[PDB]
Amino acid sequence: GTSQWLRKTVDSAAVILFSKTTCPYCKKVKDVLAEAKIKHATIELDQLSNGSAIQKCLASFSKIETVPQMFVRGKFIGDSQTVLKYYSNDELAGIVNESKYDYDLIVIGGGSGGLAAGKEAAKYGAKTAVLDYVEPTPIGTTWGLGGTCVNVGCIPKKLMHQAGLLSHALEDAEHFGWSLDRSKISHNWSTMVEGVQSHIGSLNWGYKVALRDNQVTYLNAKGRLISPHEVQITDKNQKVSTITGNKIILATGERPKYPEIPGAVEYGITSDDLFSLPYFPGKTLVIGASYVALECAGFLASLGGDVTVMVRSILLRGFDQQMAEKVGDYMENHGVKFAKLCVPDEIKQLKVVDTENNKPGLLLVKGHYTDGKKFEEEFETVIFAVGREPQLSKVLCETVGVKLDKNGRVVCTDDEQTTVSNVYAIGDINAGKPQLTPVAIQAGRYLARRLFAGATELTDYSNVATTVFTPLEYGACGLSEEDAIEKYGDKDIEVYHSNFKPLEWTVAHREDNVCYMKLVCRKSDNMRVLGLHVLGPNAGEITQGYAVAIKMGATKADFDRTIGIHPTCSETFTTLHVTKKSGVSPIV
Amino acid sequence: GTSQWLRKTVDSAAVILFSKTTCPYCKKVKDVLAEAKIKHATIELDQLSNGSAIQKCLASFSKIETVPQMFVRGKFIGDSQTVLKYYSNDELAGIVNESKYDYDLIVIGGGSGGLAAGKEAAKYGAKTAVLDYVEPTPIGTTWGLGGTCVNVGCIPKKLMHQAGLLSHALEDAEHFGWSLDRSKISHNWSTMVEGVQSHIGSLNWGYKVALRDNQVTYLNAKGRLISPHEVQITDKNQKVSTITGNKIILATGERPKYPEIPGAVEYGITSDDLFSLPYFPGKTLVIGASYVALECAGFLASLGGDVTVMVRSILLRGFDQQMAEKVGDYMENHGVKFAKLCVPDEIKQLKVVDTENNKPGLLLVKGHYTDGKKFEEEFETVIFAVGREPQLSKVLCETVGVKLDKNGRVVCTDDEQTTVSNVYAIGDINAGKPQLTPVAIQAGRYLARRLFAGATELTDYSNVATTVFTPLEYGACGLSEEDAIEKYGDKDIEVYHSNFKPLEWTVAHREDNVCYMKLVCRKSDNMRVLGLHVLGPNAGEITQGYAVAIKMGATKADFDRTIGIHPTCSETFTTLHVTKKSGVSPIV
Ligand SMILES: Cc1cc2nc3c(=O)[nH]c(=O)nc-3n(C[C@H](O)[C@H](O)[C@H](O)COP(=O)(O)OP(=O)(O)OC[C@H]3O[C@@H](n4cnc5c(N)ncnc54)[C@H](O)[C@@H]3O)c2cc1C
Ligand SMILES: Cc1cc2nc3c(=O)[nH]c(=O)nc-3n(C[C@H](O)[C@H](O)[C@H](O)COP(=O)(O)OP(=O)(O)OC[C@H]3O[C@@H](n4cnc5c(N)ncnc54)[C@H](O)[C@@H]3O)c2cc1C
Ligand SMILES: COC(=O)[C@@H]1C[C@H](O)CN1C(=O)c1ccco1
Ligand SMILES: COC(=O)[C@@H]1C[C@H](O)CN1C(=O)c1ccco1
Ligand SMILES: COC(=O)[C@@H]1C[C@H](O)CN1C(=O)c1ccco1
Ligand SMILES: COC(=O)[C@@H]1C[C@H](O)CN1C(=O)c1ccco1
Repeated sequence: GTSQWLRKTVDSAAVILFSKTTCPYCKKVKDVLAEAKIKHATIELDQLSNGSAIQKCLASFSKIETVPQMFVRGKFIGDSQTVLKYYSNDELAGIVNESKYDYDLIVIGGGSGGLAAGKEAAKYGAKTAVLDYVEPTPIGTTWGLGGTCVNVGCIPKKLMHQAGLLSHALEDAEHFGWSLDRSKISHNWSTMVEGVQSHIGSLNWGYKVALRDNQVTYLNAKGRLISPHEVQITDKNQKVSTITGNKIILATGERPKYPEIPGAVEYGITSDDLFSLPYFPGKTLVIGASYVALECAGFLASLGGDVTVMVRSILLRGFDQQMAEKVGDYMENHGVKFAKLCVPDEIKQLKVVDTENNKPGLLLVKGHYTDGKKFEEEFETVIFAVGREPQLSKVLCETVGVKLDKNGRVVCTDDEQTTVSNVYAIGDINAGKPQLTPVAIQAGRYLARRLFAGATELTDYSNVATTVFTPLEYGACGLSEEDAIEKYGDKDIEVYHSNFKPLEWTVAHREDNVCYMKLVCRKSDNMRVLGLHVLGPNAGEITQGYAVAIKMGATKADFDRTIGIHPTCSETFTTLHVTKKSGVSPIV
Repeated sequence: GTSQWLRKTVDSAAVILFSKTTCPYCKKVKDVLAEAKIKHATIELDQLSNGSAIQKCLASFSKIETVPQMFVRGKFIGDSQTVLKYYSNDELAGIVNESKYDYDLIVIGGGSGGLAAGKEAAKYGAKTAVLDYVEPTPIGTTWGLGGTCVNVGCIPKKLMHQAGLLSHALEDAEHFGWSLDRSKISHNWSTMVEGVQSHIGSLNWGYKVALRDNQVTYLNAKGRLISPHEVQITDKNQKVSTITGNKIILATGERPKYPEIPGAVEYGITSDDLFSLPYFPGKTLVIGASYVALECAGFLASLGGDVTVMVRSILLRGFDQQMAEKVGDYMENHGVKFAKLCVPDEIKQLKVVDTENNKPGLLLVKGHYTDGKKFEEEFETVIFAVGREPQLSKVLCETVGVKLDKNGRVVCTDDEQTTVSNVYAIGDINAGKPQLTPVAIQAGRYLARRLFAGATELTDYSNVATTVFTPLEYGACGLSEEDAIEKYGDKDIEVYHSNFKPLEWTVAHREDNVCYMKLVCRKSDNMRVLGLHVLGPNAGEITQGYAVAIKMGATKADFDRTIGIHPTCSETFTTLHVTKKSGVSPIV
């Protein structure tokens, strides 16, 4: 296995030095490389229990067994005397830039995964290009470098969530002694958007600076893989050319779907458009029931909007459904209207958007309930959140040989390799993986280290924690209660649960028994915690630390022996005792 | 060991039933006991791997080996036929109330620990009395049932902390688009206090109801242990009497100290007085540098006060000192003044408190710096936070034989037993233990279960997490960096660290590099996490979940393989990489 690792490491590393921390000759080569601004990976054999065997195996490539040994793109370059010879004769720079391809790495897609992968690879001396292009929305919206999260996802949506949370802070401040009168305060949508977009602009610029400072080539051009090593690019002037690369990472993400009904594309919008919208949406219908749909409906209501959500079947399909219903009940008691068991049939235009007075238009929405009854109502804005999909037929010629699944996503091995050996895929287009920004970043960083620095660590996709930033937030890690019961049987599942009330809500006169948490446990495995669920303020901060314990195999007993921090919401996890089987009430 | 456990369980349980879940005779005895309102512990032998051996050992007390077997205060009462005989002849109630003492348990002290212990014991049939008396402060302040945390500690202090946090929420709301003008809003101290005190009143009442519903005798009287089983009580009319109890739990807590200088007791106040103060303190000097001192100074500043803290040597002695300095720097940049290396010599009265106009008085404070230079300044309120101490000479006759340490706290074994075999001590008076409310509650609950239900689990006092609720909060679990280095040597310690900026602070234009976190790790033990530290918003919610992982022995690798939740502050722990040895900057 050592010999098989060494061959794979030597073949794919761009520039790599085998060394020992105690060798003055290695130190001498390091200095020359640093002085010449030659970036490289380094493996210190004296810090690996496998080092003696590795030192012996190197002779299979170089015919020597000593350190240092420097390699460039699979070719042994020399020991100390030889590297310094190339330096002194001004031959070293041409040797380390010698390649069959233009780039060691081409990343198609400049988002969460692709930027992480490209920056990490360049750190070990891989000559890297990152391609990013943003196809405009139907109404023309576009944005800068960074991907979906930075521009039209996690970042603007949580900032708008905070704007909505501040409405309750203003209400609570009177009870805590502050002299303001909440009923005389209003919200200005365009002032919010200007502040959100200025932060996003600082992120766009930060990414371009980071790529420049890592010597990464940034091309604002649409990429198409036409053979295993050839990428056809089209720039902003429609000029077409081809570049070559040794390794390819596909990281192109997804975009919103529209339903196939009249008026949807013409007159509706999606989350792509919402976060830079120049006018307040007004009376708004959200079609869909995903976390995107409920998060946007939630902050629109808190900012004073008249908001309706149209639900085809259930809320948050794929999440614990007891928690999903508690999430929606809270929203429905705090202003959000729901049209349940309902789908749309067409959108008709009554008024065109007023681009000069900065005002929305007006629409008539016609639909029907599952029993056949009719839906008909007017709205100023209609937002579709009915899922997201990739469009890899635009990215990937089918003759290259990259296998896709029934949904159009890329079938990968557990090290992100596609069915073409030099081509990898990360992020939302990787079939079967959780579609989250921290997953894409970890996958891209770890992959770059395996390709160019001889690392072995894989990304672990199991028990990845999540948080839904609805007006009352919902954090989770592990299995839903119904999934656990399906897998192991009701008799082997124990559920501990409790309501709770944040101390902050007492003087503010908020609700007694709305926040809720539970632990879903396996009796026959020492009461292993299979899933953790919490509905309450700051739910993502609450949940995150427990993700480490669950990764380590925490049991109910581990939660019991750990002491709480008081006063907090999170401490309620350390003293749970009421079981669902007992029938005892969970109320405070 | 089984035989030794069984004897200890039988001797101390008040009412206990040995049973099996599948026995209809046991079910029949259970029903009779439930119908007669006889509370008891129950041990189901079929759910213990030790059950066959226990069944054999019971015959050493009862001369029978079958189930059910019912015991009262160490005496075997009968099997099925015999218990039903006593029931039918109306003899059972007198048998189960037969005792050498008035009470199975007397708890001296009605606070966090004592209330928890008393309620848990009563659940297993122990006849329990809880004694609570609140000696008034020098100026006359007193309060109701619940102890220091409920009335003059964690609960009011965090509610006042929230009042102060809402001042920055009001400032931030303008940047997020809300139409308020922060500079025209003021705070009303007395309106805040009225709301805080109404919540506290609901807790006082909740505890009296809970004791009544658990059949616990509540005596509002001062207790004194005069022999191992005799408690002398003095009531509100100065009437003196004696009650007896089998087991005794001491849970009397501590009170604030005053420095031995002229004017301190006469003219200053402490945290005991602050949380119900009828007037705003005005220009305020806080003498001390504990977490109590900095927490009170912090919210007083955020509520508009002119506040000075006088520091004898260092801030937060006993906590990580890099974190302590970051905590104080933030307070000093946000309005709190510090007089460093300074102690007071006297307090002189210039104006008496105006009880009718609802106004503070005025004082002249004279002190000196450690180099000899003089301090002299006028303040309206002077608050001493220079530590807390017990006064067990008032609680405990020295002839009883309970050993105290040099600081006046009770020397206990690892099951909370004192040097007198039937007397135990929990909470802040237990020598050497962390002085926190969740520790006192766990100790009291677990102890009651060992005494009266045959449990074996001990309280684990190691690696208990904490949070200091200063204006920017500080959470910690495990060793400080300097303690880790002292124990293991600098060469064996690695520290990963990073600054961070909450997403909420970006649009609000708050500081870039003030929030900070670090992990203190042991190289020679697989990079075990010895301590975790975080300075930022919601630090107690952040820290709590990680306490479970640290209890389980988490390593740096466990933090690395766990994926973050985005966008959160807590996720920064999952991607730490900059080491202190590297010298690389931790800034964003
Ligand atoms: C509204 C919303 C809210 C979300 N909130 C969260 C949240 O709170 N937390 C969380 O963890 N995740 C959240 N997500 C998910 C997160 O945004 C994604 O998981 C993440 O952005 C996926 O990263 P990626 O690298 O796979 O792709 P992306 O970030 O989508 O980047 C792909 C990039 O490649 C570009 N591209 C596409 N085709 C080509 C081509 N042919 N040539 C060149 N460039 C191309 C795209 O235009 C895009 O810029 C949210 C998503 C949405 C829609
Ligand atoms: C300002 C402040 C803030 C704090 N904040 C926190 C925080 O955020 N988190 C945290 O975990 N901890 C906090 N603490 C600590 C916490 O309050 C204590 O650890 C906890 O209250 C100790 O519980 P106890 O049962 O040991 O005693 P106590 O809660 O002090 O209860 C003892 C009771 O017994 C009574 N008593 C005394 N003598 C007698 C007698 N002879 N007869 C009858 N009754 C008697 C006392 O009057 C009192 O009512 C704080 C403390 C202070 C002072
Ligand atoms: C997951 O949610 C549900 O399952 C509930 C019951 C129903 O079947 C679907 N549903 C809702 O539409 C809803 C709206 C507000 C609260 O719940
Ligand atoms: C547990 O975290 C996940 O992301 C899970 C993992 C699994 O693959 C299905 N899944 C999701 O559908 C999801 C949640 C939010 C966006 O997608
Ligand atoms: C623990 O704190 C310290 O150690 C610093 C340095 C000094 O020795 C003590 N000290 C402070 O008084 C202080 C005030 C505001 C920030 O720090
Ligand atoms: C780690 O948590 C603790 O409480 C530690 C444990 C240790 O006994 C010393 N100690 C304290 O002095 C302390 C902190 C807050 C109040 O007291």
